[PDB]
Amino acid sequence: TLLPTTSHSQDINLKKQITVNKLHNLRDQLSFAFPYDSQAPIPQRVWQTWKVGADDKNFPSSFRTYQKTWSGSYSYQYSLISDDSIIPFLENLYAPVPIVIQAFKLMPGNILKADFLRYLLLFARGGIYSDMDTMLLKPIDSWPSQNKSWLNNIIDLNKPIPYKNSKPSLLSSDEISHQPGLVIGIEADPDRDDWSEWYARRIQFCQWTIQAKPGHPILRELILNITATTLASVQNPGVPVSEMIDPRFEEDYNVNYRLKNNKNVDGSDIMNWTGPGIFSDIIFEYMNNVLRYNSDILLINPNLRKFYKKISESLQSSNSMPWEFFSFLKEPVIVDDVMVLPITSFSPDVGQMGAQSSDDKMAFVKHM
Ligand SMILES: *[C@@H]1O[C@H](CO)[C@@H](O[C@@H]2O[C@H](CO)[C@@H](O[C@@H]3O[C@H](CO)[C@@H](O)[C@H](O[C@H]4O[C@H](CO)[C@@H](O)[C@H](O)[C@@H]4O[C@H]4O[C@H](CO)[C@@H](O)[C@H](O)[C@@H]4O)[C@@H]3O)[C@H](O)[C@H]2NC(C)=O)[C@H](O)[C@H]1NC(C)=O
Ligand SMILES: *[C@@H]1O[C@H](CO)[C@@H](O[C@@H]2O[C@H](CO)[C@@H](O[C@@H]3O[C@H](CO)[C@@H](O)[C@H](O[C@H]4O[C@H](CO)[C@@H](O)[C@H](O)[C@@H]4O)[C@@H]3O)[C@H](O)[C@H]2NC(C)=O)[C@H](O)[C@H]1NC(C)=O
Repeated sequence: TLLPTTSHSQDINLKKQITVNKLHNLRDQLSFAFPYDSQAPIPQRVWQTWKVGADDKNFPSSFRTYQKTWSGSYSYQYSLISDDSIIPFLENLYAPVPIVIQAFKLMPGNILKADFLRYLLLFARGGIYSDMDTMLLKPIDSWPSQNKSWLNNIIDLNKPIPYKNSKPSLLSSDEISHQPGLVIGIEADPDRDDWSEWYARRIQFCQWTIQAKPGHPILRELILNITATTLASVQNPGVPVSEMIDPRFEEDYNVNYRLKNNKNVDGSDIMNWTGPGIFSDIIFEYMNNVLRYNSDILLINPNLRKFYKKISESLQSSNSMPWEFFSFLKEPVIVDDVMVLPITSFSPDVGQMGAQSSDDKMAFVKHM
């Protein structure tokens, strides 16, 4: 295999399908084995994982209440993958792309794996992944990613926002009636007062709850980046990693620039490896990449606001997605096929950055 980077793909159209007549690059291999279907709906399926099943005697008692909100009947299929099942399930799932599972198995320690697992599960099967310390507040068929009524309200009240490379005859709001392919919630507002490293990025999305269609290119790019970083950062890669990476950008693979074993991996390593900072980097890289190469990218922001002129200028003059587009979000926004939810949606009751209570109509999941 060759292991491309995600941070120097400005020369590649990330939405573009690569076809073959009658392979080697891990980006193309993931696309081939897990194709993206923007026309199909999000699967009505919930994924959770823990060391043990829910009826296990060691299942933590403080989680048993939370897990019932997800596992019910929901007019939605629920799957809890116990630790004994994770490896054979990923082996069955990523059989077409075995280097992905090799890397997962080589990850030192339990937190890197549990972080990485959510992206693997969603990319291969879609649905919702939510951590065990989360509570579902409103049924998922009532979410704005799912409820045809809500999606129609977004379509009927908001016109596409143009950008430098856009062609208006291609931009229509009703494309989103096929549902977003990725649904994420703000964790930290980019305009907040706190600039400690409590959160790892300026624009930060909750990693504890994510919804997606299988094959979404952002999940592809996350898996690429984490796969290549793992192999170049562990003591037993099983492959001659130095011969398989981009020769122009060697410092972008080994995690210490940002070998690791079970004893030397710290919290800021996890942060730079599988955590919410790499998630947000990949997401913004993707947003800016698709505007560069496509004339039909749908941009909907019902909150347009104080940053309007800068937003308009970033889009229409610089062809770039400004961080201000995601500031003071009170209603969902659309970037291509990514729906970004307000802080209240997956982070209610934090009494900060405008988060409302889990009683708000925008509150969908409470993080415990
Ligand atoms: C997709 O979205 C659409 C649009 O939002 C959804 O359709 C609407 O669904 C709402 C549900 O919130 C519905 O409003 C209810 O209609 C009921 C039947 O007509 C009413 O009986 C009900 O009244 C109660 O709730 C109100 C809250 O606004 C209270 O003000 C009112 O006093 C009533 O409260 C009593 O009952 C509740 C429990 O029901 C209790 O907590 C109270 O204490 C009190 O006893 C609502 O008004 C709309 O009618 C729907 N709109 C349309 C056009 O159909 C749709 O359901 C979503 N789809 C999915 C799958 O979720
Ligand atoms: C996997 O994803 C990670 C996360 O995105 C990715 O690491 C990132 O790589 C890029 C590109 O190498 C880094 O981007 C910046 O590039 C400029 C240009 O030289 C630097 O100046 C930046 O750092 C300094 O300057 C900034 C001010 O201008 C400061 O904010 C900064 O702290 C430095 O002083 C920076 O290098 C980006 O920093 C990293 N991100 C992280 C978290 O390290 C990685 O390349 C991907 N790997 C693969 C294999 O795809």
